[PDB]
Amino acid sequence: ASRLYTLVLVLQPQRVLLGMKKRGFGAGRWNGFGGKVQEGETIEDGARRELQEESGLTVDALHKVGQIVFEFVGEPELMDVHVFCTDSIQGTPVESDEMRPCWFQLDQIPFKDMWPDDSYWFPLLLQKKKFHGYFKFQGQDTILDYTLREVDTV
Ligand SMILES: CCNC(=O)c1cc2c(-c3cccc(Cl)c3)ccnc2[nH]1
Repeated sequence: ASRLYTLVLVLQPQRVLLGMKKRGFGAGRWNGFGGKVQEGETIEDGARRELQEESGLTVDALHKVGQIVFEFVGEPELMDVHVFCTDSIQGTPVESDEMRPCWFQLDQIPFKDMWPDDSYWFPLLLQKKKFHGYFKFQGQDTILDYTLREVDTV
């Protein structure tokens, strides 16, 4: 039993756009743009919607780069996160109710203020490798189990 989510990373040649999450789950960490896929939209549609809702930005194209499954101990629903990349943004990022956007240099990624699983998979994305990951968390700080591999098809 799993719930569909999207995550979009805006990755340009020498920088990445992250947003400080201002409220809800994982508030106080720098995240990519995403959320729950709704009834009546495709996964990709949901990714675009979340990006626009959270940052103002629209894009030409999204590229599938990964899938991560998250289990949180004591929560019934697994999270099935479809991860996308883009380097064809249209607009300037702006702050929303949910996210405060900021550009980071690729050697200045704020890992200490990110989800701890990010240290494992985010480098694969920077290296342009497609991946499947699974992370079992106890609360929001502790990884109990994980798997991570590269794949040919996301
Ligand atoms: C490189 C930036 N990484 C992330 O943006 C990132 C997000 C998450 C989430 C998460 C929680 C709620 C909704 C969604 Cl879509 C994801 C859970 C664990 N690790 C994460 N990492």
